[PDB]
Formats: sequence, structure tokens, C-alpha cells
Amino acid sequence: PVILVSEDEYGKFDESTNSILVGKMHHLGSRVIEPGDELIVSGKSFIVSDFSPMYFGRVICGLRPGMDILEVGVGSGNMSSYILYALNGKGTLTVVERDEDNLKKAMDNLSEFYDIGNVRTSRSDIADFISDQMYDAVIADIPDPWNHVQKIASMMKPGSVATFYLPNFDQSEKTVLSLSASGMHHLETVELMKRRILVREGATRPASDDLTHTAFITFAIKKSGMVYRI
Amino acid sequence: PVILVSEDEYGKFDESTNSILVGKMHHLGSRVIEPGDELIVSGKSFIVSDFSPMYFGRVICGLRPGMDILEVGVGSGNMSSYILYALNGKGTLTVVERDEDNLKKAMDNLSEFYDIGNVRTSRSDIADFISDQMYDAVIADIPDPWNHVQKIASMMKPGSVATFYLPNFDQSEKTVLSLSASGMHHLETVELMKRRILVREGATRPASDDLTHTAFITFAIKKSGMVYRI
Repeated sequence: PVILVSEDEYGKFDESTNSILVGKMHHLGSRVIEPGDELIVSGKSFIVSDFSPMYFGRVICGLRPGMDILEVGVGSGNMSSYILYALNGKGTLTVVERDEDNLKKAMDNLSEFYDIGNVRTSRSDIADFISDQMYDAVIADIPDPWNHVQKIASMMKPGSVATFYLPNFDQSEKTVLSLSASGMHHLETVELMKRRILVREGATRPASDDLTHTAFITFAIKKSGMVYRI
Repeated sequence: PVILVSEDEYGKFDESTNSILVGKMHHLGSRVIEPGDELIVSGKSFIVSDFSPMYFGRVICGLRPGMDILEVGVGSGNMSSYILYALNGKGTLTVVERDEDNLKKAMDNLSEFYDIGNVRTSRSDIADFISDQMYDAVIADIPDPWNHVQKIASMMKPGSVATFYLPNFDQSEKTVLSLSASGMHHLETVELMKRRILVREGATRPASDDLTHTAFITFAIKKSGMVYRI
């Protein structure tokens, strides 16, 4: 554990000495601090995290081989494809998808380009999904994540990150409001807008090409449940 | 080689049989087709590529371990950090940076969180940079890439992708216009806009948080120089 994260300021943690640097410095008195632990220093909450490249710019998502990733809602399989490429045959992907046909289509598409021997699927609603495993990351693209945050939280390793994709502001806001009661800590939510440009002047094109496409992406960290105050 | 890419339509290629599917089907007559080869079918150009997850959605960027990546312009080292995390100790990163102080700062920052034993640096302008190596990917964040496209192209493996980051539309357009003369084929350019939302209502915040931040990102594929017509 080296990073202290929050919805605004970030800091650094040294576990050998239990020191907190957020600028100014503090120390904890000698239990072992773990990822997901909450450190409240002068009334402000920080969550202990291992380093991840998403935090690099704040202290000066992160897919890597070996992770066990949970994907709730598959879509076209496009996200699954990026996940498998990054895993590079090491680690596993678990896909929970309520729609049987969408699931089959996605897996058929993926199997054309990837060995899917490290992929497991559950054709079920996330509410009914039962897993004994804890995941290193959760990626969620479902209609109503606010109704499944406690469930999703229960299968996240402490200090791990969940990414939620929502199509509009109102759903994004409802999702964020649901986070604290689940044992997750909101990091940030972004509106991302993409549009393709510099298409051949006057060319006939797919209608989509001139559209701006918008995603609302919420990141949250799983808390261990342990709180220290200094 | 399995994918046929272009500035609009994508297709599939089978090298065993030299078949082209773009929908409708064609065949080439039995030389070995390689990534970066240009296939002109009925007056339309396609570039042969290996599969990459950036193409998945079009046929139904991609960092993975083992790649040799060239980064021209380092910034804060933020991109370098994502690259090293994805490489996972396998493959190499080469950073070409004209500003000595910016280079030192970035490398100092990176070394706090990463083993940088697979990183090489050149403190030079890309124009003067000499490399014997061919790279699997190029990531460029420099003021005037249009002046260095032939140079950059000369160190790309055929069929490999270059990503150019520009701060505005006019520079983006100049970059795209410079591509064809360099032996690179324009794939697409996007305007990406990001803004942070759902900050605590009425909180004092960094001025940046209420700003929308905009990047213009151009992707191009290196051609092998070989052209086939059917």
C-alpha cells in the first residue's frame, strides 16, 4: 500500500513506518495497514490503495496480466476484447450477462480473435449471480447499478476499483449517491464525449460519424471496512 | 494478418487462401501478404493488419506485454506510466524528449513507482534521433508532428500504429494532411472531451475541475510499401 486516495486530495503512505504524507505529514500508532483501509486524518477520509496508473498524475483504468476481472453486462464484447488483450492469457475474465442472445453473440465474436479458455460466463442477472471468488476489478455496464452496489461490493477485493458506465447524467448521479451505503468510496465521475472528425469532405458516411457520443464513467474503490483515526 | 483496415470500411483477410471479405468476397492471385501491404480492390484501398482490439468493433489503442514502444514527447510521464503498467516488465519503452528538465522530472516520477530497467531515453529532438530499431507502436505528443512523419514512419514496423496527440483542430488537420506522403495511412481522428462531474455541491475546488479538457487524437497505420490490385 503506497497511495492514499479520495474524492479530492491524494497522498502517499509508507507501511514500514505507517507515515502519511498529503505536503504535510502525520503518523499512525503498529497494526498492519491494508489496501481499502480508511484513514481519517483531521476529519478527512483517505482510502489506502496499492499503486495503479490511474493515480499516477494525482500523486506526482489499470489493466495488467494476472488479474481476475468481473464484467457485468457484456454489450458487443468490445470491452471484453480489450480486457483479454491486456490480460495476455494470464488471469481470468468472468462475464455476467442477463440476455442469453447478447451473451452468445459476444462470446462468438470474441472466440474469432481470442483463445477464450480464461473466460467464464454466467447467464444471469447480477442480483442472482453467486460467486465464491473475489475480483481484482469490476467493470459494469448495466441499466440500474444503484440496485446492485452491495452485491458488487461483496465480491471486490479491498482496495480494488469498480468502473460504472452510464448513458446519462441523472443515472450517473443516482449511481454515485448509492456508493457510500455499499462499502465503496467514490473517486470520480467523468463525462466523456467523443466525435469523429476529418472525414473526407463531402463524402457519404454513416450517420453515426457526425454524432457526438457521450459516456458517464464513475470510478469507486472498495473499502476493507477498517477505519483508523489520527 | 487477419484484418483489412481503412479510413472507412473494414474487412477480413485469410492468408491461407488469400481471400478478401469486405459482405462481398474477392481473391488475390500466390505471393505472401504481409501486415502493412495495401490491397486495392475496385479502386478502394485497404491496409493489411494483424488483429488489434482497436479494430474489434469495426470487424464484428492496444498495449500488451512484449511490445517495443517509442514515445516521442514525454509530458509528465503519465502516458509512460500507463505504458509500463501494460508492458508488465516485458518489452521496452523508448522515450525521446527534447527538454532535459522535463525528461529528468518524468523519469524521476516514474522510478518512484516502476522498475525502469526496460526504459531507454534520448534527450534529443525527434529529427536528430537515430535508432536502429523498428517499433511496434509510436505514441507522439509533440508540437509539430507534420514535420517528422517521414522520420517517425521510417522506424515503424509495417502494419504498426502511430497515435498523435494534438491540442486543437487546426494542428490535427495539418497532421492528417501530412500522413500520405510519409507512408502512413490515416485510420481516424477523434475529438475527445472530458469533464469531471458530481463534485460535492458548493465545495471549494481546483479551477481545472469545472473545465472541459479537449484532445485531438489521430491514429495512422504504417504501410509496407507493397501494393496489390485486384
